[PDB]
Amino acid sequence: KRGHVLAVPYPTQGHITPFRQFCKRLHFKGLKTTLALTTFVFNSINPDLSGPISIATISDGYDHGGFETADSIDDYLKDFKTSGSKTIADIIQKHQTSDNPITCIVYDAFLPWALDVAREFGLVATPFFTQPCAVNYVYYLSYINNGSLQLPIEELPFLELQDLPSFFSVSGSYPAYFEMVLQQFINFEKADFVLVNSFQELELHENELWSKACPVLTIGPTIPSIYLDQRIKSDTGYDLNLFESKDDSFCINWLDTRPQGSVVYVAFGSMAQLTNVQMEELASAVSNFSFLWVVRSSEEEKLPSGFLETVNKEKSLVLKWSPQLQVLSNKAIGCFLTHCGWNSTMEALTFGVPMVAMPQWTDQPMNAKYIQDVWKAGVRVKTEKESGIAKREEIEFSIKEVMEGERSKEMKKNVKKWRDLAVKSLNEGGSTDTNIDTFVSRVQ
Ligand SMILES: O=c1ccn([C@@H]2O[C@H](COP(=O)(O)OP(=O)(O)O)[C@@H](O)[C@H]2O)c(=O)[nH]1
Ligand SMILES: *[C@@H]1O[C@H](CO)[C@@H](O)[C@H](O[C@@H]2O[C@H](CO)[C@@H](O)[C@H](O)[C@H]2O)[C@H]1O
Ligand SMILES: *[C@@H]1O[C@H](CO)[C@@H](O)[C@H](O)[C@H]1O
Ligand SMILES: O=C(O)c1ccccc1Br
Repeated sequence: KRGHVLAVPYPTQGHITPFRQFCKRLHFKGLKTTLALTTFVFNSINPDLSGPISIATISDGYDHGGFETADSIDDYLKDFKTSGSKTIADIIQKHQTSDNPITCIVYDAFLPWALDVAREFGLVATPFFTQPCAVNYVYYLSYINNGSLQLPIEELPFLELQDLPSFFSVSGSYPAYFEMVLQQFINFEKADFVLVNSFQELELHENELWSKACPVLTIGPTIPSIYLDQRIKSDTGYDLNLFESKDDSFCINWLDTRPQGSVVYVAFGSMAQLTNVQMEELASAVSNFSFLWVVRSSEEEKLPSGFLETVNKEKSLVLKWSPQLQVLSNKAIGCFLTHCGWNSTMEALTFGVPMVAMPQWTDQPMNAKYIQDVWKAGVRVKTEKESGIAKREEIEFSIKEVMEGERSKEMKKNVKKWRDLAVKSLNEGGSTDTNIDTFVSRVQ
């Protein structure tokens, strides 16, 4: 009972959730964990604090308003390193006299500066990569090559420019984020271990490649235990949400009244914004189906005028936020029109829901390439090269490819092989269970 992990996610939903899920696994294995949330995120959730995972607050330098009150991404990341370094140190110091002092920092790989704090205090230090091995390996090759990528990549020759992370195909876009994803590797060799939110059997070749450069430990998927291995019965869902849902049994009750495989689920995660023009092509394409579409509140204005009040309440539903795990497990879902965020992707793969891939930016084009041509679990929507927009007829065609065709019948069979592979990996003797055991042993 000696070890104590302080877990520091990048402060977005897609990073907080896999960190929190990993903490529930460590707790089941007997390791105490404290999750570090920024003050702004803490004061927006109002989390429940009678749980097996404690919460500490740190500062990114923007406690009042959060990221949206920062001038720029570069200012934000630099203030986060300043304020985060000082406030992580503060948490460590505050726990020193305690029964269980902090012994280990599991920090988001996006934040390599946390390793320096961990090393100043003599702690175990491990970066946690929330993106899959293939993406991280590609970023690692570019970091080694001063930020450039010569296609083709000898070890992954099937990758084309349009399959790379958007930083490589959209020149100069988001330079602060591009620098951040490359600098994940500035010191990762010096960590005790390198953790990855994936499972070995999903990316055998890429995991093998990346491990030659640095031993990594796959400890995923971070899907709650009740849906896969079921060894942790208290792990029944995602219980740290930055977005409010209208308590929606209403959403799952509505899907219960629908025929099997008949509903098109559409969602673009927590962050990605589509333009007016892209929302128009989408709204038109999906209106040819029974659909369940999450449109985030801030995105509603970009819908075509009067769209929300001409959804026929019998076949279709538009939500502000969904219980996506429960949706993706419901039998009424025929396919998942997704932006290919890695959590939505792994959730789709493991629930056996075939995908329509509409990637937007950072690593999503990679996940989209793997969904279609490696895991063969869906089709990527075609976007016009000059305009960059996926037009309504191309979106409707891709959904039909996944719902009905001969392609369709194949991608169903292929996507259900992955649930069992993950269950095996999380069960005793599996790849992920052993790797988590190795990490727990080192921490205590
Ligand atoms: O309406 C929604 C949309 C997304 N999610 C969850 O939010 C996470 C989104 O993470 P992902 O890596 O897919 O995308 P990001 O939001 O980081 O771009 C996932 O755990 C989804 O299940 C949800 O619960 N309800
Ligand atoms: C990364 O930069 C982009 C802007 O290019 C931001 O959208 C993102 O900020 C996140 O926004 C989310 C709201 O949709 C918040 O949940 C999250 O806390 C915040 O970090 C930047 O991180
Ligand atoms: C950065 O750019 C993408 C568009 O390519 C958008 O989806 C994100 O919302 C934005 O932060
Ligand atoms: O890679 C991601 O998904 C990501 C998430 C949040 C903020 C920045 C990025 Br670049």
